[PDB]
Amino acid sequence: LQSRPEPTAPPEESFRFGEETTTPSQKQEPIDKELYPLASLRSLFGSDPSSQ
Repeated sequence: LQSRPEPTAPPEESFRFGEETTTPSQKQEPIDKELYPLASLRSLFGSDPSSQ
């Protein structure tokens, strides 16, 4: 896709930063509440009528 790159060179070291935000909880999966509407956030993303 013809997008725009903000960072330069494999910048996946910042992604090893949010994993330290007490995301994973002991037992069970509590990452389907606060990281689900997200996934959903890539769903509703397909409803933006280009009307400028």
